[PDB]
Amino acid sequence: RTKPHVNIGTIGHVDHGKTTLTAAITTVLAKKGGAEAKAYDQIDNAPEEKGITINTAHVEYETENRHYAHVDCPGHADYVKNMITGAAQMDGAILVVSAADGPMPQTREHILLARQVGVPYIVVFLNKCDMVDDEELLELVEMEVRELLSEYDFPGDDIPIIRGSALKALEGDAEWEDKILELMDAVDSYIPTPERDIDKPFLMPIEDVFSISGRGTVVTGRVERGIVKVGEEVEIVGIKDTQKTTVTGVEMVGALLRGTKREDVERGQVLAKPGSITPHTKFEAEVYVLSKEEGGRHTPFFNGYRPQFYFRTTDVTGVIELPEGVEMVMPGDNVKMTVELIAPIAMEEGLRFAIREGGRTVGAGVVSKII
Ligand SMILES: Nc1nc2c(ncn2[C@@H]2O[C@H](COP(=O)(O)OP(=O)(O)O)[C@@H](O)[C@H]2O)c(=O)[nH]1
Ligand SMILES: [Mg+2]
Repeated sequence: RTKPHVNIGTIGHVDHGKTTLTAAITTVLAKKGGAEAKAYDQIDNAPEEKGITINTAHVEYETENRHYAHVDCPGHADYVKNMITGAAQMDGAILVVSAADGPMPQTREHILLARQVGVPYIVVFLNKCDMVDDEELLELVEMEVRELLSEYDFPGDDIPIIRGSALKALEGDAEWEDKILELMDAVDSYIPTPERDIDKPFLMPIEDVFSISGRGTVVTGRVERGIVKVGEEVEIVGIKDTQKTTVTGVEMVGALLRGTKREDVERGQVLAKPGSITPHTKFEAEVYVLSKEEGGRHTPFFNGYRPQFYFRTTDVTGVIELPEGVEMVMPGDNVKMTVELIAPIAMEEGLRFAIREGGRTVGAGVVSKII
């Protein structure tokens, strides 16, 4: 009964048909009993998720094979923040491109950002083909998309591209609805089933550290991923030198560490399966800077800026370095930056983090490269 799960969403330039396509998928699959149909205005007027406000619409649907959690956002800003903060992280993305307009810079930005934040697969719905009649023009637009995808390491020659009309399929023209079913067919067969968080190496951020007579040292947290059992040896990674310990028991999630004293463990470091995650100070990251109206910051970022980077449980100060030719980053903009932290942190590609000054959040980011 329960089907494999896949997180997806519609990326692309504004007004190329992201929200219409989302409505068309649910409306068409409702005819196969695979979804509850959602209207265009439900998805367009998206709810708010959150220390950063993001407008994200959530629809659900099923093919006969899989269950999809689908994410759609109103504006470009929401897509930058959703893909960075990982509010609803995706194992694949449906790239919507207008056949009349062709690829635009937000198409470029969403592909670059999708590659940098860890979106592993891409399917292309070439939309609004009811407005175009020249087939040579469609062939060229498709070539531009494939080359644009290859420019950012996606397999442009292998990625499925379906020409369709989200609107005409929404209004119920059966021949256009078939291109929706071919999109989902392409999604079922091209986007692989994600690995389970519990198949991955074990990882638990440390929040508190107690010492109760009769239980030694207790460490509390939330298992990010993986699984830990009784008597397993785990490493403590981040901030200090890495050290080993055995898990006496899990009490619920308080982990009793067999032979670690209380001052040898602190908030900020993580429990991990030995040799699975390592400490680092230097990394590159895709960062979004909060705009003025978001309570972020009314002055720009700059090279040498030294804010705190909140990784999982604690703040860690670090110095900022912006791309070549960039000196200031305005509020509301995003950028890729190099960061050198004061102290090492258990770090991996895809780790989210907030950027704060004192108490306030001025940015958000994803680790995209380790150094
Ligand atoms: N003719 C045509 N119009 C479309 C199609 N898809 C979307 N539109 C129109 O494009 C406009 C904006 O589309 P929208 O779904 O808001 O794109 P989004 O901003 O990327 O989510 C709307 O007024 C739609 O009616 C299509 O396949 N064909
Ligand atoms: Mg829309």
